[PDB]
Amino acid sequence: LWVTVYYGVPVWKDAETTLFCASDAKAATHACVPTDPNPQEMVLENVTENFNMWKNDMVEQMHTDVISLWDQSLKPCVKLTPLCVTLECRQVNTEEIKNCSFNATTELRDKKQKVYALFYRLDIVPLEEERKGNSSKYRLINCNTSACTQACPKVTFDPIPIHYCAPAGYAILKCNNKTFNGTGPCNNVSTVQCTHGIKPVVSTQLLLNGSLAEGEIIIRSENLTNNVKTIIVHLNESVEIVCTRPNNYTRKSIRIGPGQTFYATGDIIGNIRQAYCNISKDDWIRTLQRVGKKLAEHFPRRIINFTSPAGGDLEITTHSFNCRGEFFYCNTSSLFNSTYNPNDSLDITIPCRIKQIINMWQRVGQCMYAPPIEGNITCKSNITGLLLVRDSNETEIFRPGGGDMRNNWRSELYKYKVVEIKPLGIAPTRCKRGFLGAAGSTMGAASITLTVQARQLLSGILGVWGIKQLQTRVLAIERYLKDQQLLGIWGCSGKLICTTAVPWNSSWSNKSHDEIWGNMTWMQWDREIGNYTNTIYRLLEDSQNQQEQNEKDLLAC
Amino acid sequence: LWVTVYYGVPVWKDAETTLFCASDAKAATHACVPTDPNPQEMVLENVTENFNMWKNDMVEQMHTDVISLWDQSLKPCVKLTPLCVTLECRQVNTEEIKNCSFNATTELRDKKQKVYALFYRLDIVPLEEERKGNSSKYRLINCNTSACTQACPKVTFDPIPIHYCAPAGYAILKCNNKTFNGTGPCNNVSTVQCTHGIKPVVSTQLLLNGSLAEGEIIIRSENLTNNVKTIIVHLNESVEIVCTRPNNYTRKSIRIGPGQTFYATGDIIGNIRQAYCNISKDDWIRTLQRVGKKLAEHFPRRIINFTSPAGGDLEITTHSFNCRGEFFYCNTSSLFNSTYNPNDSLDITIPCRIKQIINMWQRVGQCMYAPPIEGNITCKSNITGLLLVRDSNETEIFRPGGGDMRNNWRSELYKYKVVEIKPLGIAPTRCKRGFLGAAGSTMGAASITLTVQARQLLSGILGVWGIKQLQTRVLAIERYLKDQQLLGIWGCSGKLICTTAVPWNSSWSNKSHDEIWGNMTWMQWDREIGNYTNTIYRLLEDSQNQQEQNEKDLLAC
Ligand SMILES: *[C@@H]1O[C@H](CO)[C@@H](O[C@@H]2O[C@H](CO)[C@@H](O[C@@H]3O[C@H](CO[C@H]4O[C@H](CO)[C@@H](O)[C@H](O)[C@@H]4O)[C@@H](O)[C@H](O[C@H]4O[C@H](CO)[C@@H](O)[C@H](O)[C@@H]4O)[C@@H]3O)[C@H](O)[C@H]2NC(C)=O)[C@H](O)[C@H]1NC(C)=O
Ligand SMILES: *[C@@H]1O[C@H](CO)[C@@H](O[C@@H]2O[C@H](CO)[C@@H](O[C@@H]3O[C@H](CO[C@H]4O[C@H](CO)[C@@H](O)[C@H](O)[C@@H]4O)[C@@H](O)[C@H](O[C@H]4O[C@H](CO)[C@@H](O)[C@H](O)[C@@H]4O)[C@@H]3O)[C@H](O)[C@H]2NC(C)=O)[C@H](O)[C@H]1NC(C)=O
Ligand SMILES: *[C@@H]1O[C@H](CO)[C@@H](O[C@@H]2O[C@H](CO)[C@@H](O[C@@H]3O[C@H](CO)[C@@H](O)[C@H](O)[C@@H]3O)[C@H](O)[C@H]2NC(C)=O)[C@H](O)[C@H]1NC(C)=O
Ligand SMILES: *[C@@H]1O[C@H](CO)[C@@H](O[C@@H]2O[C@H](CO)[C@@H](O[C@@H]3O[C@H](CO)[C@@H](O)[C@H](O)[C@@H]3O)[C@H](O)[C@H]2NC(C)=O)[C@H](O)[C@H]1NC(C)=O
Ligand SMILES: *[C@@H]1O[C@H](CO)[C@@H](O[C@@H]2O[C@H](CO)[C@@H](O)[C@H](O)[C@H]2NC(C)=O)[C@H](O)[C@H]1NC(C)=O
Ligand SMILES: *[C@@H]1O[C@H](CO)[C@@H](O[C@@H]2O[C@H](CO)[C@@H](O)[C@H](O)[C@H]2NC(C)=O)[C@H](O)[C@H]1NC(C)=O
Ligand SMILES: *[C@@H]1O[C@H](CO)[C@@H](O[C@@H]2O[C@H](CO)[C@@H](O)[C@H](O)[C@H]2NC(C)=O)[C@H](O)[C@H]1NC(C)=O
Ligand SMILES: *[C@@H]1O[C@H](CO)[C@@H](O[C@@H]2O[C@H](CO)[C@@H](O)[C@H](O)[C@H]2NC(C)=O)[C@H](O)[C@H]1NC(C)=O
Ligand SMILES: *[C@@H]1O[C@H](CO)[C@@H](O[C@@H]2O[C@H](CO)[C@@H](O)[C@H](O)[C@H]2NC(C)=O)[C@H](O)[C@H]1NC(C)=O
Ligand SMILES: *[C@@H]1O[C@H](CO)[C@@H](O[C@@H]2O[C@H](CO)[C@@H](O)[C@H](O)[C@H]2NC(C)=O)[C@H](O)[C@H]1NC(C)=O
Ligand SMILES: *[C@@H]1O[C@H](CO)[C@@H](O[C@@H]2O[C@H](CO)[C@@H](O)[C@H](O)[C@H]2NC(C)=O)[C@H](O)[C@H]1NC(C)=O
Ligand SMILES: *[C@@H]1O[C@H](CO)[C@@H](O[C@@H]2O[C@H](CO)[C@@H](O)[C@H](O)[C@H]2NC(C)=O)[C@H](O)[C@H]1NC(C)=O
Ligand SMILES: *[C@@H]1O[C@H](CO)[C@@H](O[C@@H]2O[C@H](CO)[C@@H](O)[C@H](O)[C@H]2NC(C)=O)[C@H](O)[C@H]1NC(C)=O
Ligand SMILES: *[C@@H]1O[C@H](CO)[C@@H](O[C@@H]2O[C@H](CO)[C@@H](O)[C@H](O)[C@H]2NC(C)=O)[C@H](O)[C@H]1NC(C)=O
Ligand SMILES: *[C@@H]1O[C@H](CO)[C@@H](O[C@@H]2O[C@H](CO)[C@@H](O)[C@H](O)[C@H]2NC(C)=O)[C@H](O)[C@H]1NC(C)=O
Ligand SMILES: *[C@@H]1O[C@H](CO)[C@@H](O)[C@H](O)[C@H]1NC(C)=O
Ligand SMILES: *[C@@H]1O[C@H](CO)[C@@H](O)[C@H](O)[C@H]1NC(C)=O
Ligand SMILES: *[C@@H]1O[C@H](CO)[C@@H](O)[C@H](O)[C@H]1NC(C)=O
Ligand SMILES: *[C@@H]1O[C@H](CO)[C@@H](O)[C@H](O)[C@H]1NC(C)=O
Ligand SMILES: *[C@@H]1O[C@H](CO)[C@@H](O)[C@H](O)[C@H]1NC(C)=O
Ligand SMILES: *[C@@H]1O[C@H](CO)[C@@H](O)[C@H](O)[C@H]1NC(C)=O
Ligand SMILES: *[C@@H]1O[C@H](CO)[C@@H](O)[C@H](O)[C@H]1NC(C)=O
Ligand SMILES: *[C@@H]1O[C@H](CO)[C@@H](O)[C@H](O)[C@H]1NC(C)=O
Ligand SMILES: *[C@@H]1O[C@H](CO)[C@@H](O)[C@H](O)[C@H]1NC(C)=O
Repeated sequence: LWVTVYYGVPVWKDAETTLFCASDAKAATHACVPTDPNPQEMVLENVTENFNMWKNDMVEQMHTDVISLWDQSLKPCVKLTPLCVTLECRQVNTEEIKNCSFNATTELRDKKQKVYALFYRLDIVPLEEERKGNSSKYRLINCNTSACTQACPKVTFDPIPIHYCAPAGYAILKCNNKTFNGTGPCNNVSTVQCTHGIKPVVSTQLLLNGSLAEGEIIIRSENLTNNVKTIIVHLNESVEIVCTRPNNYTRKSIRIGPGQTFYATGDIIGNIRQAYCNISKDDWIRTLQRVGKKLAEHFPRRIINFTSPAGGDLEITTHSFNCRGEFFYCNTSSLFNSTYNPNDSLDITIPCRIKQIINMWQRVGQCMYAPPIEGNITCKSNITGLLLVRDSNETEIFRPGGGDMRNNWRSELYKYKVVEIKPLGIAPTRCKRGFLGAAGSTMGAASITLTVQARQLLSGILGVWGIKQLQTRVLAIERYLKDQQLLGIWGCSGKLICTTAVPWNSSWSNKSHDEIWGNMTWMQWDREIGNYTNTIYRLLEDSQNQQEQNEKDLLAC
Repeated sequence: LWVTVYYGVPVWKDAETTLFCASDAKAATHACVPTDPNPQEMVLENVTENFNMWKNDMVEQMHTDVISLWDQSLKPCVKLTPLCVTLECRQVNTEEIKNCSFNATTELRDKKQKVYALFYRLDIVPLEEERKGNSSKYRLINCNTSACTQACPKVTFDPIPIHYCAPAGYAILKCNNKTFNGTGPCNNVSTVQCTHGIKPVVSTQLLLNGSLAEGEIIIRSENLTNNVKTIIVHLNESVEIVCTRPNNYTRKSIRIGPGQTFYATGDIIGNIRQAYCNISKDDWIRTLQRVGKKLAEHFPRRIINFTSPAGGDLEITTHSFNCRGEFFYCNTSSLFNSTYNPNDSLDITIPCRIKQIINMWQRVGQCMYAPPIEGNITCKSNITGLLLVRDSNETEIFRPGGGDMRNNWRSELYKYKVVEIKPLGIAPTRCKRGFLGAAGSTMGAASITLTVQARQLLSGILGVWGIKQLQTRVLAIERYLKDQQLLGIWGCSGKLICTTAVPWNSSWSNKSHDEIWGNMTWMQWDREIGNYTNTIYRLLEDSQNQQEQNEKDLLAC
């Protein structure tokens, strides 16, 4: 037999690459392309692939892009250096809100003004002074760390969905195997150009506004026997939650410099009220009993205890939640107060704390200040999942947890993998001299299909964001040219099928013509002879396509 | 008949693209290429094209580039934050100049010094104090808005001409139709690689140092019956204007911080004099009577009144003018003080105001401070055009106007349009299987010419400015490769003329062989069969160049 060169071979390799950031065509948006994701999903019949949501670079890539766009939005905003002064505070007489006085900087640098603003106790750090009941002195939290930046008017906290799209030459494989646990084989896969839109919703403990499971509740973890891993629970039903801050604050504007202002909380309209969340009781209870049972399947002969918060540090103990730019730290200890034993009105009130100083993304010194928001601050959302951490007592104790934002994205991106298409390949023949739809079928069947299908590959012919696009285009060109070049030197113009003068080595494969062509798919073949790739290429370029020209044409002198 | 593929077809599409910024080869200059514009203008005989100066992206592109380079020049300069202090001012006893005292910051931050500087009243804002005749207190204008930046020594105010040059694959079409009014057809066009140099001269009301009209005075507007549009008047003769500031100021240098100084006005040498402009009276009068008549042609049976300034706000009421970095706001109400009635020494003195705080480009907060300039501040220039705004009384009342800098560039760029060359095309033949100079002629004539001319297309084979160049090169490569690729798959190597096996459809065109080849130009043809482009390409790539290989070569097994 003889080596035949094929172009358009439906095989791929796992590969990492920068994906395009696509936005909403109807539209932190200037960086992304507002196009149609065109989710022309194709199912690959009879194809099984290995997915691993814990090693998915799309998650890491998203983490970086979410942070980067978020940071750009604060770039032109005011650094509140003038507020890192002694604050004289008194109790508001209109127990978490204090009335503080400052000597602020005026438009003129040689003048100061005495101004006041209201603050939440959580954002204020006492100096070496005690509560006297009338007055005491304070520092703003983080004045010993960073010049915290005020969010600008029109900074958007709208979790506008992001779509990731493959560069030409790459494809995104989606796992449709309902109940797939995030690792191992998926026996139902399909390919897309783009992912569904993912809303970069930021939270801890309770995952909000995501995609619900198609089947039953699925519990996923990198390692279920590792008590240091986060367990992601995907609900198949949403639970209604609505949060509100019913205390009518007024926004004041204080000049703190030559062309800049600070937005201060003040003039509380009459009543003092605690912020809270409204959670349906029957749905919460049903949800945990159902989660309990699924956990029991993973942890049999154990009592399940969804009974404890983290321990007391607000940053990790409460539910980090955003509402229209407002920041809530809600106490969920009343939700996670139950057990499960497999063989044994009507709402829930969650009190919430409000804080204006935000250590976003767990970074230190990258501080944002949230200005007060006037009006009806109420947000209604869907709990779609849980982040649980498993803790001797023949009991599996669980606590809600989080803070690693990657888990909020693994929870959506677990369905996707990125691979690189590798159109060249070889196989023996007896003759001497929608792209991946032909996958899961034998090489023979594909070779017929590819006489047409191979041409679908021809469809592939802001600061750092400008660079990401340039690298993407340059790489696409580079790979294209390398393949064109190899085909050129091998004498394979008319590349879909190219017979050559290189003989087949039984040492590469000793399978018969029909054993190979009718009992293997192209990927199986690629693996079986994969380490002879360089050998074959040398035989084709250094010998046969040189000898076949020199011994025929130079003789024509 | 049969479809024949042609390469080098002289057709084009209107297209937007980033143009190269070219500079003066003899030379805000580091960003542009100091090359030879090589204005090898070619006239296209018998070609009519549609131009629209009001929709010209070159104007918008220039606006951005002028601003961007101007801003880079101030990037390393000192922000005068130390001067936003209370100013104690007294009348200068050497009525617009005040003597002001400051407590300036010394090299050491713990010391202040009492210093003084002179200021123009226009740059000073009173505090809550009255004139007493001896002293009062002030703020510098814009200390409530922005930390105005001092122009550095060696910031250049030299309106160095810019040339725009087309990327390979693009051409710039120039309209040579004298009296063309900016819209509609131009019956005399030519192509260039580069535009003439355009000096980015900034002014309002009177356009200075531009290109004079070849013929008579031309009046252009997006809409002459719209009283909200600016009317651009292009003179065919220049009017001499010279402006001067004869008051001998001395430059003082005040340290205002650790490594930075402020340049202060002071020590007036003896005399106080008002700045002014010198305008020839006979030329001004002749110019307006001539403009009046041309306006009467557009607005017949009306009295024309060139009689009024904007109304009193210095920023829009006066003539914004620059002289060696100095900023003048001259009162032109004495120029625009006349009428016209179609059937009915020796100079003009224009008093001028001088201002050091500049809100360049109508932006707010992007403030520049102009340091005092010592010596003979006199500039002689050419008025080359007017920006007029038309205001019931059977009179057309005109006022000088401006502030939208784009109009200062539309006035030069009205002659140019950018188009993209599209070298591939098809036409029927009877056979089955300087680039645009051949334009305006029939396809037949061009097809002979193109056997040579098509090869001229082969000649096409700093921060953001680095990106503009990279995008330009990458795109040129991308387009090149796409065309090479299509020709490859269609079997059209030797691309200038390529017969194919695809039959001609009478449904695309039912014109005869000679009706098509001898009575149409290539652009006319491209329009007539333009929507069949994808149809033809599919027939060529999916069918004929696949079938023609498989049915001939695979049989050779
Ligand atoms: C899970 O998903 C839900 C649903 O999207 C989120 O809840 C929504 O959150 C958005 C904010 O991100 C809320 O939008 C705000 O609504 C205010 C009320 O709108 C009134 O007027 C509209 C007019 O058509 C009516 O339809 C509506 O019923 C009300 O009558 C607006 O005033 C807000 O405007 C602000 O932003 C715009 C943006 O351009 C500015 O121009 C405005 O000046 C102003 O700043 C804003 O539109 C939305 O109402 C919420 N819906 C619900 C049901 O709560 C959840 O928050 C999300 N979960 C999480 C955790 O985010
Ligand atoms: C319309 O077009 C006219 C013509 O170009 C412009 O008027 C000219 O504007 C430029 C400034 O942009 C003026 O240039 C300045 O001239 C000063 C006088 O030069 C003397 O020495 C030269 C030596 O050969 C003699 O030729 C000349 O007659 C004088 O004897 C210079 O001192 C200035 O130098 C400054 O810039 C250089 C740049 O490197 C620095 O090195 C110097 O230290 C210094 O900073 C400068 O050269 C020019 O004189 C003007 N000509 C006239 C006739 O006015 C108009 O301004 C323009 N219209 C508008 C609106 O801009
Ligand atoms: C989400 O996942 C949960 C968990 O699998 C699904 O719960 C299942 O709900 C059905 C009823 O709709 C339960 O069937 C009935 O349960 C009662 C309980 O006493 C029993 O008496 C009946 O004979 C019958 O079994 C089913 O058991 C229950 N599964 C579990 C494990 O509890 C839920 O339906 C899913 N929701 C969606 C939208 O798919
Ligand atoms: C710039 O455009 C103006 C406007 O078209 C041109 O003005 C024209 O100038 C010529 C003289 O050079 C005028 O011709 C003579 O005018 C006198 C006026 O009383 C008349 O008596 C003569 O019989 C003769 O017509 C011509 O009329 C005038 N046009 C208009 C509309 O007034 C000017 O010449 C142009 N300049 C250049 C450099 O081309
Ligand atoms: C926060 O404190 C300020 C002052 O520390 C309170 O404002 C004053 O209220 C008194 C009441 O008669 C007025 O007479 C003063 O003119 C107010 N202004 C100032 C600057 O003293 C303010 O009401 C307190 N805020 C709340 C919400 O209680
Ligand atoms: C996800 O499901 C896979 C498949 O059942 C689990 O992996 C198997 O774990 C058993 C445990 O002894 C092994 O014997 C199998 O060989 C494993 N198969 C594969 C393909 O890995 C995997 O552990 C599950 N993951 C989670 C988080 O539950
Ligand atoms: C394998 O995955 C494919 C894709 O999700 C499933 O196909 C869907 O089946 C539902 C059933 O009614 C259809 O409504 C969808 O339109 C189908 N999607 C597509 C893209 O065709 C398929 O059923 C899955 N097979 C199994 C066994 O789960
Ligand atoms: C989950 O991880 C834990 C450790 O992080 C694995 O259990 C331990 O693995 C080490 C590896 O050498 C052994 O020495 C320990 O004895 C193991 N612990 C126990 C209790 O046996 C655990 O096997 C991992 N689980 C899965 C499903 O991979
Ligand atoms: C959810 O919100 C509703 C109102 O929006 C709260 O309803 C109030 O509950 C108190 C409790 O005694 C009643 O006295 C009020 O009359 C109720 N309001 C109305 C309009 O009837 C409800 O309590 C909230 N739930 C939670 C969990 O806090
Ligand atoms: C601007 O004011 C300064 C002072 O306010 C004047 O300078 C002073 O002139 C008197 C005249 O005898 C001197 O004795 C002082 O030594 C000068 N310097 C200072 C710092 O007081 C200055 O002349 C005024 N400028 C103009 C142009 O009149
Ligand atoms: C620069 O600082 C000096 C500080 O001594 C200012 O002068 C004092 O201003 C206060 C204002 O009430 C007066 O009571 C003092 O009598 C002044 N002292 C002297 C010696 O004059 C001075 O005015 C500041 N400069 C400016 C321009 O404000
Ligand atoms: C520029 O000249 C063109 C050509 O004469 C003017 O456009 C014509 O306006 C008349 C007005 O009724 C129309 O009937 C013609 O059909 C128009 N022709 C074209 C080609 O547009 C155009 O209005 C003039 N523009 C200005 C600013 O005067
Ligand atoms: C059409 O435009 C061309 C280009 O401007 C004109 O050609 C110019 O004619 C003058 C007349 O003496 C020559 O001096 C120039 O050298 C010619 N330029 C070029 C590039 O050849 C042509 O005359 C115009 N035709 C009309 C009717 O206006
Ligand atoms: C210039 O623009 C004006 C409006 O900006 C045009 O005149 C008006 O066009 C609207 C369009 O529906 C009509 O409803 C008005 O009745 C028109 N006004 C008058 C007085 O008729 C005007 O036609 C435009 N001129 C040109 C030359 O395009
Ligand atoms: C243009 O500049 C010249 C000088 O450069 C000015 O001429 C002076 O005009 C006044 C007016 O009475 C005469 O007294 C002077 O004698 C003139 N100077 C000379 C040297 O003779 C002329 O006025 C300026 N024109 C304008 C419009 O201001
Ligand atoms: C459930 O079965 C397990 C089996 O080991 C047993 O230990 C546990 O006590 C049982 N629970 C009940 C409620 O019977
Ligand atoms: C705050 O009080 C004002 C008083 O008139 C009222 O109009 C406004 O609706 C209140 N806002 C909220 C959020 O209750
Ligand atoms: C806020 O919106 C909810 C939505 O129904 C409404 O019931 C509540 O009264 C609103 N509060 C204010 C202050 O308008
Ligand atoms: C197969 O590989 C062996 C390795 O030494 C080589 O000697 C032999 O000639 C090869 N045969 C073919 C068909 O290339
Ligand atoms: C390529 O090398 C790997 C190394 O483990 C081996 O497992 C695989 O079978 C080799 N393939 C071929 C074609 O020799
Ligand atoms: C010029 O002709 C117009 C025509 O309507 C007329 O109204 C106007 O009064 C005339 N002007 C003179 C000076 O005769
Ligand atoms: C300013 O006065 C000095 C005094 O000698 C003189 O030399 C200089 O030329 C004058 N400058 C101007 C612009 O008049
Ligand atoms: C012309 O187009 C029609 C459209 O249906 C098609 O049926 C016919 O075969 C075409 N003819 C040629 C020459 O391609
Ligand atoms: C292409 O579509 C446009 C749509 O208006 C039509 O006017 C034009 O004639 C069409 N050209 C062809 C070749 O059908």
